[PDB]
Amino acid sequence: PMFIVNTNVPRASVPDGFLSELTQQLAQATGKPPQYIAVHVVPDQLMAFGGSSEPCALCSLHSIGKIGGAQNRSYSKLLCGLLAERLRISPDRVYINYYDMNAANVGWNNSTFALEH
Amino acid sequence: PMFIVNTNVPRASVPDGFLSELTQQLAQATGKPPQYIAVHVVPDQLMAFGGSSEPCALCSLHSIGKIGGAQNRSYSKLLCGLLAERLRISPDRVYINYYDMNAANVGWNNSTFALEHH
Amino acid sequence: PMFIVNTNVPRASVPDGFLSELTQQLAQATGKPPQYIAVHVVPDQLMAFGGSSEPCALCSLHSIGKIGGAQNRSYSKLLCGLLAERLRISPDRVYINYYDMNAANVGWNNSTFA
Ligand SMILES: *[C@@H](c1ccccn1)c1ccc2cccnc2c1O
Ligand SMILES: *[C@@H](c1ccccn1)c1ccc2cccnc2c1O
Ligand SMILES: *[C@@H](c1ccccn1)c1ccc2cccnc2c1O
Repeated sequence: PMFIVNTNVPRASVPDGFLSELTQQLAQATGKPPQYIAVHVVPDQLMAFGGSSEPCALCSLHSIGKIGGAQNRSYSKLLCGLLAERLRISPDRVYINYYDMNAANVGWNNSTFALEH
Repeated sequence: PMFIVNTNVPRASVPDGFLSELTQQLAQATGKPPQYIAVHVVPDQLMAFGGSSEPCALCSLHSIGKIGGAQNRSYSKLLCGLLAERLRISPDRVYINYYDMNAANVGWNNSTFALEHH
Repeated sequence: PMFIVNTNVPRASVPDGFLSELTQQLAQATGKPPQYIAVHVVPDQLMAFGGSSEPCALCSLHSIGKIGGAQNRSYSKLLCGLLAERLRISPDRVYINYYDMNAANVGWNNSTFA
């Protein structure tokens, strides 16, 4: 699993511990070992939501499996909660694109996760 | 709808009201209220297009529906037009990836846009 | 084809020639003319991989076709090879998302490739 957050919130406002909290919470949420989890935070972005330059975020979560209706609503509650508490971004100014990646379409360590054929 | 532009054009070359213009134009183009539209511009990027570092852009438009052959051609004419006029990027050095997102796969406001089933 | 690499490796550590080597190797690997190839490198990123902030990379390759099981394994060997040699990133700290794009969903020059 990998989570990316792009935000107009200033770098200075990103608290110590943020990447590690994302990593651990996502491991728990996805039921996957933390060794697998990648996180990427991009502050100071030139972006608008609803035409307003108030704090907002555009995010993505890629996962091989564990993507779907109820699971995604749970990820959204978790991730919006963290963005609100840690970056002071209103949940209704966040978009998260979820991608259910096929194992054959994810590269890692000189190969992919399709090892069967 | 959300539109992202990554470009090697300098931050100083990005017009002041550029984000607002994109928001309004995309609202009109998508038929959606501006309150839904998100825009994101990333200048000063290290990029090459065709092996050259002349001004270029790599973009994406995500939308739940309203994505398809004819519509995408219309989006491309609109968005390339804006990038050329405002950022002075030639249309043949722009790529735009279009994504038709399922409502269940777009998160917003503590949930997603799949509110119908459990 | 277009390739994006986001990494926490410092800008100064990106060698002269890197974008051009990526362009050339991707042209060769995808079979597409180098005039098509777009490459984008984003250094100095705030990232963690497995909870650690040692060098890592999150990448994507979008292509109209030329995406598939064996082809993607070959792209991964090629691209991880380059990231290891040029940016000193361990291949096991790299993820690459592959996208097989429909030509109608790729805009260019005021239109699409459909
Ligand atoms: C998460 C992930 C999904 C897509 C792109 C990057 N990361 C992830 C990472 C590693 C494995 C290994 C085996 C099975 N599943 C995953 C996975 O979902
Ligand atoms: C645009 C959009 C699509 C995908 C990801 C982010 N933004 C968008 C936003 C909100 C709604 C709500 C209801 C129906 N459609 C959309 C929509 O296309
Ligand atoms: C590579 C590509 C794929 C998706 C998005 C951006 N670039 C690429 C570029 C142009 C053409 C034209 C005709 C056929 N195929 C491609 C292509 O794979």
